[PDB]
Amino acid sequence: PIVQNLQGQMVHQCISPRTLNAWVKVVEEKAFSPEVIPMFSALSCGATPQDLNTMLNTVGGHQAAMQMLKETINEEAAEWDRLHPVHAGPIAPGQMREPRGSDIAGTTSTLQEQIGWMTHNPPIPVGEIYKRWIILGLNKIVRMYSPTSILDIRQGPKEPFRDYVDRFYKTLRAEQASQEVKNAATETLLVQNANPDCKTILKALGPGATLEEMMTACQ
Amino acid sequence: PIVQNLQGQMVHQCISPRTLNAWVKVVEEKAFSPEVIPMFSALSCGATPQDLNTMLNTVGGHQAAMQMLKETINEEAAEWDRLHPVHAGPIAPGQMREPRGSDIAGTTSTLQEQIGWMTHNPPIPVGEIYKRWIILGLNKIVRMYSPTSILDIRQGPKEPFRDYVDRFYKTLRAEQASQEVKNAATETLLVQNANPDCKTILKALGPGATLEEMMTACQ
Amino acid sequence: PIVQNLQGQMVHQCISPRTLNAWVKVVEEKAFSPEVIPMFSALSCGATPQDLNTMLNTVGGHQAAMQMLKETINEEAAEWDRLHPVHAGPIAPGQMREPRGSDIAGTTSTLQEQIGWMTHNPPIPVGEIYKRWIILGLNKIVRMYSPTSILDIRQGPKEPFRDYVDRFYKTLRAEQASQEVKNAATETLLVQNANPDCKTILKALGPGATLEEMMTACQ
Amino acid sequence: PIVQNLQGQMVHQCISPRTLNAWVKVVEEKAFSPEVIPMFSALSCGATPQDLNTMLNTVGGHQAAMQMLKETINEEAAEWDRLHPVHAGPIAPGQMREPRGSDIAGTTSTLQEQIGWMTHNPPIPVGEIYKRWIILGLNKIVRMYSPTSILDIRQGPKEPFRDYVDRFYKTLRAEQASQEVKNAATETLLVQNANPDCKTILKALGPGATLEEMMTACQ
Amino acid sequence: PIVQNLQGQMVHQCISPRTLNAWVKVVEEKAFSPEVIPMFSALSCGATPQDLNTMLNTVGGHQAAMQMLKETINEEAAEWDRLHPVHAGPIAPGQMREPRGSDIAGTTSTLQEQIGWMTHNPPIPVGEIYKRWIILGLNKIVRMYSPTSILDIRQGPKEPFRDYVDRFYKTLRAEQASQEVKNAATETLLVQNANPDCKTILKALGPGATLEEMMTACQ
Amino acid sequence: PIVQNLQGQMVHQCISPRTLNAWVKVVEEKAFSPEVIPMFSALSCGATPQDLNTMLNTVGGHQAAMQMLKETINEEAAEWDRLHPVHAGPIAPGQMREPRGSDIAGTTSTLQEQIGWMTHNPPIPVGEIYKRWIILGLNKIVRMYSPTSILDIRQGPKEPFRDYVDRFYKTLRAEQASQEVKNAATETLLVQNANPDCKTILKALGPGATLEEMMTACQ
Ligand SMILES: Nc1cccc2c1[nH]c(=O)n2Cc1ccccc1
Ligand SMILES: Nc1cccc2c1[nH]c(=O)n2Cc1ccccc1
Ligand SMILES: Nc1cccc2c1[nH]c(=O)n2Cc1ccccc1
Ligand SMILES: Nc1cccc2c1[nH]c(=O)n2Cc1ccccc1
Ligand SMILES: Nc1cccc2c1[nH]c(=O)n2Cc1ccccc1
Ligand SMILES: Nc1cccc2c1[nH]c(=O)n2Cc1ccccc1
Repeated sequence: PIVQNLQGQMVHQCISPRTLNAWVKVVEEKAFSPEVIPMFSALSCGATPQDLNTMLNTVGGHQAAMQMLKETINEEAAEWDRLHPVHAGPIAPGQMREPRGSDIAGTTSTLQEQIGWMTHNPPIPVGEIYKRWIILGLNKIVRMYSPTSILDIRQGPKEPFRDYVDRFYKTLRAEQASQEVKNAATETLLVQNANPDCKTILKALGPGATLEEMMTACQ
Repeated sequence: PIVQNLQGQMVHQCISPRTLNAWVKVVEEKAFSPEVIPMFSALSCGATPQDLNTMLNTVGGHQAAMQMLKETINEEAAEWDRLHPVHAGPIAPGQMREPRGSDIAGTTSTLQEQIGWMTHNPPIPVGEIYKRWIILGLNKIVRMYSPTSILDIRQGPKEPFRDYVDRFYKTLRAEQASQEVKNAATETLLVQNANPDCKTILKALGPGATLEEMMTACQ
Repeated sequence: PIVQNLQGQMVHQCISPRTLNAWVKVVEEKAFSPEVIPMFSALSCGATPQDLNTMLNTVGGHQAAMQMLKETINEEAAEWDRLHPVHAGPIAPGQMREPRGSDIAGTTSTLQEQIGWMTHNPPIPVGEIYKRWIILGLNKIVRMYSPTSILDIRQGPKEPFRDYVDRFYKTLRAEQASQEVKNAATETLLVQNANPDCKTILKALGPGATLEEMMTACQ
Repeated sequence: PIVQNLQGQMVHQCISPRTLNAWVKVVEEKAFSPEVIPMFSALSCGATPQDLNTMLNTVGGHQAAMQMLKETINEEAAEWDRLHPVHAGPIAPGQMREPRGSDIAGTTSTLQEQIGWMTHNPPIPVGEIYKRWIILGLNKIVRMYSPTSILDIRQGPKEPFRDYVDRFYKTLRAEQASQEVKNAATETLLVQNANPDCKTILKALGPGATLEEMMTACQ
Repeated sequence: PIVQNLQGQMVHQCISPRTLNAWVKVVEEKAFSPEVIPMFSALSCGATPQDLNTMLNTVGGHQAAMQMLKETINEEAAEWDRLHPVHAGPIAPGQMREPRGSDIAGTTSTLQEQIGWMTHNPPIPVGEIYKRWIILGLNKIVRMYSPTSILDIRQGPKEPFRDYVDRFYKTLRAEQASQEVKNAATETLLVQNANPDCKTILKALGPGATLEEMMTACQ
Repeated sequence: PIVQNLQGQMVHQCISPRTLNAWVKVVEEKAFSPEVIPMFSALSCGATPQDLNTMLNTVGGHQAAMQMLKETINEEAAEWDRLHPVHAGPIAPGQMREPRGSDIAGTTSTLQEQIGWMTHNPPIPVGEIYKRWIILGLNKIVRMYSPTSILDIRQGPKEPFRDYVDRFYKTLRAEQASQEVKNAATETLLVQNANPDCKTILKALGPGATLEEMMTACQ
């Protein structure tokens, strides 16, 4: 990554063994469960595009996903290139060239170029722009590998309300609803899919009810 | 987080793999047992709002809880906004804008804004204000998920006094009594819920007795 | 904690995940065995009162003990207040206020106040004064939870002498005899509680004998 | 490795126990699965040729592979020597000599020479040139130890499409196709080797289809 | 411990959790096997007397040993006091007082005093003088707890020579022979205690033989 | 070890718990398998002679080996003394004395002397000279404890060629052939010891063949 040192300046640091192993192990344990995304974002704090490729490339399984991710990355890089074309031919000697999509993606740029962009004044945050593309791709994968529709999350006749709400919001998170819809489906789909006993209790609460109130009610 | 470096100044540091993993593992092991709160507070030492969201978002289970927590956060942010309204429209070029509730919560503010608030003179401690809101929410969850009323913690006929007192103060901690009540329930509910043999001993001690004295007595 | 940095000055550092976990795990494994006290003292090297509360609060079990400890802390704080009363009302603007017992205990003082006391010239070592109170409490707990009287540690007819001496000094340590008595009980209670065969050997050694000599003798 | 310190300059640092153990354990667990290569590249971030030999030499098994790797290294060193011959005899006192192939490979050069090359202005990046040779060799080994031809990766009659695509791109990665071919084999060999039910679905999609679309289709 | 920092001076550092745990675990695993001594010496690199007591005090078992060790420490402290008496009464204000035996042992000296001695010019290396006393005690314990006399280490009729030599030098190490005797017992007791077949081979080698030669011979 | 700090100079650092434990565990797991040597060399990066003795002394088993190693060390020290005799009697006050063999071996030299040699201008690299002697000894041990002659490594009738080559080069490595012979035994002993089916294939390849080619051929 690029870090600030102890005596004030932005420099390249080797990606740590601890980071490398954390990422590989989180993928092995959690696959594309939605919580792996914030974990990825945090393990790649300060990452250069090289570091991002490193983390992605160290994953051994899930090669269908990694291939979908390449595709998403390619589409963002092409849109980057549409937006910010680079003048071709020879660069002014010893000057910074402008990044193309593939440069931001780390496939046509050196570490040194990526460092120069990232620490320039003003900076071109290539590590952050690439990370956004990756996360975009990753979220598509989370969604795709979500094993259950929220329409099938329904409270069992003797399933504790809490356990049902846990299933419901876990599913919703993977299906990747807006926080409008997570804020919203509470007074609607959550009640509808409650079991008959709990449902009567919830209806009787009246609308406006917080989730806490609903969860107390069906305790 | 924001840390002081080795050569004197406040700077942003990447959240560590060790921290990330510690938090995730404490939740996996202890769920909402009350001791997870001080652990959270300590693992988020120096956290920016981003770091706080990071820790929260890396949790995979307990999505009912995380949704209740969002709700509590929203209520605090709205109260923040009631107290400290921000003038709308365009900000003075290159100046610090004032944080809204959603800014403190990290959903409408960048890392750089959060850093600027936190290291400004005078500072706006957004990481600490958000952390307080989170802990407020978390304590509600602890309480909610407390599996037993203190009224049902009663000493078994051959349950050692110590084990009963352990159950009692563990329950009380989750139900989240004041330290008045933890100081207090000792000369009252603790004795009442003791078994007949120990209860006679405790009554006979007379009032004023410390817990130590009571625990020696019913040894 | 408060540490010296690499370039010479006393500053606050976040309590580490390693420290937090070490303490929690030592309690889980060893409960109130007497060796947990020096471990606590060492894990809380440089601790502020906040850090001390942190470590204590992260403990999930043993809530009878933690409540006894609160009581002991309260008694020391009240004695502190007897000794060092603070003038009430409003403090001189921008000056250091004097710590009360509850300030030293971290319940009525901020982190910033604790830092100011601890790094002032001359310093008020609040972290060390609180730690002493805690250890005082902890030693009472060790003693209380000691499962066996030294009067019941007696050498078995075919128990190796070493194993008996191990039991004896382990018990004595928990019962918390002075080092006079640990130096002393060797030529007396240790011999008395030896088995008949070893006892004859020890008597015949004559008095003055070191423990080494006794342990060689009954090999 | 060679790292930048905290106060601005390039210096030699000891290879860490964590790094040493990570590499050895990745080989033990993953052998020559293709993801071990980016792991190697990242664990050897900043490596001198000595460090590279260290990592390679700490591997206990796979000595056929390590011997093939020596051979590949020898061929690159000889090509280096063809390109960049060094004038023989005695070097100018106290000056930097020019690296030969065996110098870059760490067998005829000291640590101090390697440091001097690597930190000279302008630098001779011997650690990076050797690393490239090693990776060249390693990729040959990955390919060689690939247990299955992509021609034999065919979807089972009730094998989920995702699992088949995972097998397919895992195999392709080891066989080490170009990213043209990974981009390409999608609209061709991937469909051909799909099972009859999924194949009809895919054909009917029409060409142009992304992998995501295909994977949704055969869900 | 006392360490040099990164910017040149000797300062107190907290004993690390890693160190604390390493020591406790080495004792748990290896008890008083002779290799625990160099491990202790190395884990206590730079230790103050406080740190030394810390490590010793964190040990939970082996209290017979720890009591023998106290005794040995007391005897060295008394000899220290015989050699280097301290003038009694009041010390020159703000000056360094002279250490007594109990000061070096950490029982009557503060951390600050120990730091002042250790970093004074010229220094009084109290941490090293105490460590020597401890190791003296520890070696007595190793010897005492050695379970087998070297006179009973004899090669089994089908015990490989190597395994016998391993037993022999392991025993000798615990019994704590001089390196004269370890250099020496090779051409004598090692041969004598060899089995008949190997013994003939060794005799026939003639004297002067290295251990390597003997071990090859009886392969 | 001796390390460069962060602010430019060579200073003594405590050997780390991580290093100490890594070395002990590598010996426990791998004994004298040949890969333990480069691991030792790397874990002792920057070591003083004291550190080298530390690592060696922390090993609990293998005392026959450690005794052979002492002997080898003694022979190198005596050859050192033959080469570089030191003038006896009293040293010039406050000057650096010249190292003897036993000084380099750490048995008659203090830490401070070893530091002075190692950081002098010009330096006497005692840590590196001793390390070379140790490795010399260690390689003799590797060879000695090699359980199988390369003459007995022969391909089984249905043993995959790769597995046989793995056995062959593993054995050769322990027997410690030159890299001439490792480069060489490929077109000769490796083919001879192949099984009849593979042998015909290899002969038919013709000479000049790389190992890769041979391994492909007998796939
Ligand atoms: N494993 C993985 C997943 C996604 C992108 C990746 C990788 N490995 C890489 O090097 N990249 C960058 C890259 C992007 C677009 C097309 C080709 C390669
Ligand atoms: N997992 C979690 C729990 C609580 C708050 C959270 C999260 N994740 C976030 O990003 N936030 C902030 C946020 C607060 C309020 C409403 C929407 C989101
Ligand atoms: N777990 C624990 C044990 C002992 C003291 C503690 C704690 N947690 C705290 O915050 N404190 C300080 C405190 C002291 C006195 C009375 C109330 C609280
Ligand atoms: N284990 C391993 C694999 C590949 C190259 C290696 C090693 N160990 C080394 O020292 N080298 C360098 C070297 C290259 C070429 C020929 C001889 C040795
Ligand atoms: N566990 C242990 C073993 C040896 C010495 C120790 C300890 N704990 C201590 O505090 N000391 C110092 C001390 C030396 C002499 C007599 C009394 C105590
Ligand atoms: N365990 C070990 C193996 C080899 C040499 C060692 C040790 N321990 C030491 O202190 N040394 C140095 C030494 C060399 C020569 C003769 C006597 C001792």
